[PDB]
Amino acid sequence: RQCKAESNTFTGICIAKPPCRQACIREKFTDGHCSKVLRRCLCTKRC
Amino acid sequence: ARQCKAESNTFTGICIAKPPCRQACIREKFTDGHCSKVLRRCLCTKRC
Ligand SMILES: [Cl-]
Repeated sequence: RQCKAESNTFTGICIAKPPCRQACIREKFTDGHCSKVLRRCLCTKRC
Repeated sequence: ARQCKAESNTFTGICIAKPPCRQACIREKFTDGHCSKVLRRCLCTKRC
């Protein structure tokens, strides 16, 4: 399934998706997106 | 370790107390499950 983990490297509030995604790519995930409410950066990968 | 989270595929209704979410999540072959703190979703957890 699609598994998520908060990014270990992304700092600040998650406004834009692209920075979050880039952080998540750098830590071997497939994507990254901002979370629903708290605007955390979630990295996603098939699991 | 690197905990990964995925919303339960079988848990229905809102998630308040851990045990039923944890049961469904183990039943989906995850390691554990817990209620999310804002949206009260049942999130399954496994090492990823
Ligand atoms: Cl249930």
